[PDB]
Amino acid sequence: GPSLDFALSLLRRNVRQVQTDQGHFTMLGVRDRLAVLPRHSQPGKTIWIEHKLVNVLDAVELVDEQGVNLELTLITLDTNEKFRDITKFIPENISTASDATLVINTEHMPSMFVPVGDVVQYGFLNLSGKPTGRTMMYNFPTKAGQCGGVVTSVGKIIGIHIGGNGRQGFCAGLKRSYFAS
Ligand SMILES: C=CC(=O)N(C)Cc1nc(C(F)(F)F)cs1
Repeated sequence: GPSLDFALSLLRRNVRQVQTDQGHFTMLGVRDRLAVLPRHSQPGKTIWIEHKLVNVLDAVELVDEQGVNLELTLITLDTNEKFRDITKFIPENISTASDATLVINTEHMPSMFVPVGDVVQYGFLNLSGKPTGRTMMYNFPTKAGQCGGVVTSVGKIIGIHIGGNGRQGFCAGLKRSYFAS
């Protein structure tokens, strides 16, 4: 319905398949040449995007005001093309949701929509040994959720999927200010 309408349009214009030395990832293009990945993707000076070799001009691993990992990396891409600006769909404060859909798009798992349901505040999480902040939690029963993914609800882009415990999945929450200016 309306939730999936928004998720499909987001896929089309803003969710891309990428590959780093660490594997296959879902990338969210945010605006202009700015995109976001889960930190574990560890982008290098070049990245493969939809089968094309692209230079990474800048990469920033985001931390909070204590320097605690947020498990998000912002990259600026060496390209002329511009992503549709979706920042107005990213809430000012990290937001929970009902009836959320996780959008995964990699070469090996293309255009995959997973109903996850309720997305609940969780906060501090030790993610494979790395203390992490600002997480949310949802049902996601896989041990292979290591490719990122965009958490969406009706008209809102709320998180980047970062990992899980085989029963629940966890996202880094998105706030508009991470992408400002
Ligand atoms: C790293 C991509 C990812 O997230 N993987 C492989 C876990 C998932 N598996 C499914 C399936 F095929 F069981 F439905 C949906 S997401």
